[PDB]
Amino acid sequence: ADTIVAVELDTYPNTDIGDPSYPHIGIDIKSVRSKKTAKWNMQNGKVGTAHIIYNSVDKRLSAVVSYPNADSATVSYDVDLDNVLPEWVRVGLSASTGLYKETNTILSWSFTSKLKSNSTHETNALHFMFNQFSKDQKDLILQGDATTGTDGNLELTRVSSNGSPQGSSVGRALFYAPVHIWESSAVVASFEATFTFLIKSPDSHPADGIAFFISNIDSSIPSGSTGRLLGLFPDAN
Amino acid sequence: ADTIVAVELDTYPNTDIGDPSYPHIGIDIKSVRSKKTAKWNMQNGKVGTAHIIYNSVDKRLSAVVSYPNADSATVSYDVDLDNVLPEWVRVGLSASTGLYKETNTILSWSFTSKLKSNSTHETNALHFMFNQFSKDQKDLILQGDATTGTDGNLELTRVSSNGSPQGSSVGRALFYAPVHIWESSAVVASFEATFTFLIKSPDSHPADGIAFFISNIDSSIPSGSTGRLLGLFPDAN
Amino acid sequence: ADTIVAVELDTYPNTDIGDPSYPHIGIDIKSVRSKKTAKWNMQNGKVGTAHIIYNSVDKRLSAVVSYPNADSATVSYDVDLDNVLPEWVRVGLSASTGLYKETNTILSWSFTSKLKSNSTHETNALHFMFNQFSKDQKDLILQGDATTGTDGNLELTRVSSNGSPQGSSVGRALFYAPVHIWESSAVVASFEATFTFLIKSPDSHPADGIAFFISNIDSSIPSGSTGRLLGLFPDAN
Amino acid sequence: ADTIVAVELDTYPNTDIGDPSYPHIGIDIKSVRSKKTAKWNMQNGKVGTAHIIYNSVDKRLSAVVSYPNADSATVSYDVDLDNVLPEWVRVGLSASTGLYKETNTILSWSFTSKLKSNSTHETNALHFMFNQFSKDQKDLILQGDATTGTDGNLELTRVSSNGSPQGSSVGRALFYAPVHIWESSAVVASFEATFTFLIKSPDSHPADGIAFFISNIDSSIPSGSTGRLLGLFPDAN
Ligand SMILES: Cc1cc(=O)oc2cc(O[C@H]3O[C@H](CO)[C@@H](O)[C@H](O)[C@H]3O)ccc12
Ligand SMILES: Cc1cc(=O)oc2cc(O[C@H]3O[C@H](CO)[C@@H](O)[C@H](O)[C@H]3O)ccc12
Ligand SMILES: Cc1cc(=O)oc2cc(O[C@H]3O[C@H](CO)[C@@H](O)[C@H](O)[C@H]3O)ccc12
Ligand SMILES: Cc1cc(=O)oc2cc(O[C@H]3O[C@H](CO)[C@@H](O)[C@H](O)[C@H]3O)ccc12
Ligand SMILES: [Ca+2]
Ligand SMILES: [Ca+2]
Ligand SMILES: [Ca+2]
Ligand SMILES: [Ca+2]
Ligand SMILES: [Mn+2]
Ligand SMILES: [Mn+2]
Ligand SMILES: [Mn+2]
Ligand SMILES: [Mn+2]
Repeated sequence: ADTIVAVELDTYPNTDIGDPSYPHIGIDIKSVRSKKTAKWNMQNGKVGTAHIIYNSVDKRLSAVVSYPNADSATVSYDVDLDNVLPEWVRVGLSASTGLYKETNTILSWSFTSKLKSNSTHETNALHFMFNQFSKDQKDLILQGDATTGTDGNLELTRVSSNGSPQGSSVGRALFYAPVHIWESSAVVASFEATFTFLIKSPDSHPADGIAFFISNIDSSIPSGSTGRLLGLFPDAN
Repeated sequence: ADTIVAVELDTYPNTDIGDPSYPHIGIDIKSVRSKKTAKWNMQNGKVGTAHIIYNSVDKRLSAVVSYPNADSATVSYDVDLDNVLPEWVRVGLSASTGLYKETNTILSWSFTSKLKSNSTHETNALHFMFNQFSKDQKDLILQGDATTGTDGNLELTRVSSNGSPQGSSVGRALFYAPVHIWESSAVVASFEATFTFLIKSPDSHPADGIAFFISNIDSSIPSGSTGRLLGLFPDAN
Repeated sequence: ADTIVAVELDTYPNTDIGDPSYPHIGIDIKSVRSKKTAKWNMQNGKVGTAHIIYNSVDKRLSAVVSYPNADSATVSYDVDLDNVLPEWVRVGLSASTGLYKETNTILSWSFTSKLKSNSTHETNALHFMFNQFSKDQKDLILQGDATTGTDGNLELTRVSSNGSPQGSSVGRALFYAPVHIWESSAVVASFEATFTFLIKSPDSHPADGIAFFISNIDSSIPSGSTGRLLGLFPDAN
Repeated sequence: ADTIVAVELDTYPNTDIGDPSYPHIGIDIKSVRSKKTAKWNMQNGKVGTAHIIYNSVDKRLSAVVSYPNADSATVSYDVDLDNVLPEWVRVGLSASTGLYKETNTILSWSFTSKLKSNSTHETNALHFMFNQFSKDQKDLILQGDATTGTDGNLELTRVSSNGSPQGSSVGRALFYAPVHIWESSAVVASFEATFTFLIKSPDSHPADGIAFFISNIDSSIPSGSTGRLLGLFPDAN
C-alpha cells in the first residue's frame, strides 16, 4: 500500500480509533492512529496557519498551528524518516468530510526541501510557493473532489455554489514533481512546509480535518477513505 | 510543432543556416536562425557558466557566458514572451553532436521563476537547484542520449566509458514540473537560470553546442535534430 | 554632496522643476528633475505596491507601481550604475510633505542584492524582508520625522495621534548595513526591491511623495529638503 | 559583560577548564566550559564545513562539522534562547591562537534568520552570504587581528606573508547589522549558519579553535581572551 507520514489537523474526535475527545493536531506515521497528539483550539471561520519542519540532524518532526491573537498548538515526534519513507516521495495536502462537514480551503502553500551533501557546496534544493491558485494549475495533481480557482483558493473538498460544504467528500493535491526527501551522502537534510487554511462549518462538531502528507510517488486516495480516514489511510489500524 | 525559445551556446559555425563564422551565443525564437548573436571565445576543456535572465517589466531576454579569468560574452533581445510562449511550459537543457563532437557535460543547474500578481502579497514561485545529479534523478525527464550519475554530472550527449564524446548524438533534460511562465494578471513575471558546463573535444573543431530552452509541456526531440539543429528544431528554417 | 539614484512616486506636480501636470513615477539620477517619468493614477487611501529591479547585464533600471484591480504604471531608464554610484551604498525609503500633505505609510519592504563573480559558484548576496516594523527597529537608521511601531508600520512623515498627516515633514529609513552594489569582478550584479504603501490625504490634494533611493553610506537629509525635494536633494537643479 | 552563545571548534584540549582530551566541538552558553561536547576528528590542512541550526519550536541548538569523504561530528543542546539572549544581537566568527597556533581561515559564510509572526503572512527575514571576501568589506565589523582580502578569504587570526600562522593572536568578524533573533509575538523563530574553514598548522598540536557566536550588539574582544578563551570570554569560569 502507500507509505504515509502526515501531520493531521483533526477536527472531529473519533474515540474508537484513538482520537482524544477534542480537536487536535497529530503526527501519523503510517497509521491514522497518531503517534502523538496535542489539543487544538480550532476556530470556526478563521484563517489559520500551519508550519511543519524537519531536519535529519536531530530527527524530530514538529508542527505548530496558530491563529492571529491566539495561542498556538504544537506537537513533535522523534522519527528518522530514512527508515520510514522511500528516497523519492511526493508531498501534498489532504482533507475529508463524512457525516458532518466543513470547508477545507487552502489559501496558500509553500514548501522547501534541501539536501546538503558531504562535498563542500553540493546542495540540492526545491522550493515552491503558491499564494493564489489558478483554475488550471498544471503543477498540482488534484485527486478526489479537490478543485482550484474558486477565489484563487484550493478547495480540498466539495463546497456548493452558495459556499456550503458537503459531506462524504475527500480530495487531495500533490505537487507535480517528485521530491528527493533524503539521501545517503547528505550531511544535512531538511524540509519546511507552511499553509494557511479556512475551516468554516455550520455544524456543532465540524469534520473531519486537513492533513499535510508525504507519500510514495504514485499515492492515490484509498477507497472509502472519507470521513475519519482523512483521505490518507485505507483502514483504521 | 513545439514552440521553442532558447539561448544557444553554438560551438560549430554552420554558415548555410546563418551562423557567424565563429563560436557564438544566440537567442533563438522559434527558429535555429538566431534573432541575435554574439561572438563567444569558447575554451575547450574548461568549466564555464551561463546566466539567463528575463523580466516582464522591460521585456528583455539576456544571457552571459563566462570562464574564470576571462571575458564574458553577452547577448540580449527584446521579446515579450507573452506573445510567444504558452502560459505553461517546461524548461530544459539540450545538446547535440554531428559529424564532429564534444562532451556536453552539465555540472550544475538552477532555475527560479516568480509571478508577482496584481493582488498585493500574492506571489507564486518555483525554484530548483541541482549541484550534483543522481543515477536515478526522478525529477528530470531525460530524452535522447541524456544520462545522469556519471561523476554526479548530467551528460546531455553520449560519451564512451573512456570519456570520449560520440558524434550523431542528441539528448535533453527537462524539469519534471510544468512552470507557470506567465499570466494575464501578473504585474511582474520573471525567471533566472544558471548552469555550469564542461565542453571538450579532442578533434580540431568542437560541435555542436548546448542550449537552455523553454517549450510547450509535451516537447520532444524532433527527428533529425542531430548536429546543427541542437535537438530543438525539426528544420533549418 | 550625496550621490542619489531614486525611483520617485511623486504625488504633487511642481511644474517649475519639470514635473508633469499629474501624479507620476520617475527615475531620478542625481537630480530631482527626473530623467524619465510616467503617468501614475494614484489612488487615495488604497494600499499600493512598488517593484524596482535592476541588473548589470542589460543595465536598465525599471519600476512598476500597482493597486489591486487597477492598471500599473511603469517606467524604465538605461543607466550603468557602475558609473553613477560608489561600490558601497545604503538603500532606503524617503518621503515628505510641504504646504499640502498625505500619510507616507510603509506596510512592508524587502530588498535583495546579488553579485555573481567571474569565479564559478562565487556568489555574494544580501536579503532582508520586513512585513511588520517594531517600535525599536535596530536594523533601520531612521532620519527626520520617520518612526516605527504604529500598527507595525513605518511612518516616513509625521502623522498626528488621530491619524492626520502633517505638512512640512520629511523622514527617511535606511537599512543599517552597507550594500555592496557593484564590483569590477562580477559577471552579473543585480538588485530587486519591493514595498507596499498607503498614501492618504483628507485635503483631497496630496503632496509630496515617497521614493526608494540608493546613496553613499553616510547620506543624510539635505537641509531644507521638505516638499518638492522629497528629502533627497538639496536643490532643484 | 557580554552575553555569549557559541558553537566552538576547539582544537586544543585545555584539561584545566574542562576540555575533553581531544579536539571537539561544543555548545558554550555564557561560559567557555561547554554545556555539551563531541569528539571531532579535525583534519589538518583540509577544508571543513560547519552547519549550525536552531528553531524556537523544539528549542534545540545543533551543529555538524564535516570534511569530504569523512564522518561528521554532531552536537546538540536543548536551550531556549529567549531566556539567554537579548531580542537584538549580532552574529559573528571568532578565533584565537596561544602558545601553539594554526591558520583560522574562513572561505565562506552564510546566515539566515526568520521570525514567523502570529499574524498570517507576517514574516521578517535576514540573509547574507559571502563566498569571497573583499579587501574593504564594509558590511563586516573586524576586531582584533581579523583581516579580509588574502585570496578573498577572511583570516580571523594573524598569518605571516609566507603563510605561517602566529601565536598569541585573536580576531573576530561580526555582521554589521543587528539581527532580531526573537520576539514574543513570533510563532516560529529560527536561524541557520554555514561556514567553510581551513585550519592548517605547522606543528602537530594546533590551537586554539574557531567559534560561531551570537552576542549583544556592542560585543568586543575581552581583555586577555587569547588562546583557550577563543576571543569570547574574559575568564575560564
Ligand atoms: C454517535 C454519533 C453521534 C453523532 O451525532 O454523529 C456521529 C458520527 C459518526 O461518524 C461519522 O461522522 C464522522 C464525522 O464526519 C466521521 O468521522 C465518520 O467517518 C462517520 O462515520 C459516528 C458516531 C456519531
Ligand atoms: C564544410 C565542412 C567541412 C567539414 O569538414 O565537415 C563539415 C560538416 C558539416 O555538417 C555536419 O557536421 C556539423 C558539425 O557536427 C553539423 O552541424 C551538421 O549538422 C552536420 O551535417 C558541414 C560542413 C562541413
Ligand atoms: C500659496 C500657494 C498656492 C498654491 O496653489 O500652491 C502652492 C504651492 C506651494 O509649494 C509648497 O508646497 C508644495 C506641495 O506641498 C511643495 O511641492 C513645494 O515645495 C512647497 O513650496 C507653496 C504655496 C502655494
Ligand atoms: C606544554 C606547555 C608548557 C608551558 O610551559 O606552558 C604551556 C601553556 C599552554 O597554554 C597556552 O597555550 C595554549 C595553546 O595555545 C592555550 O590554550 C592557552 O590559553 C595558553 O595559556 C599550553 C601548553 C604549555
Ligand atoms: Ca478524527
Ligand atoms: Ca552551429
Ligand atoms: Ca513633485
Ligand atoms: Ca581548548
Ligand atoms: Mn486524530
Ligand atoms: Mn548558431
Ligand atoms: Mn516628479
Ligand atoms: Mn572546549
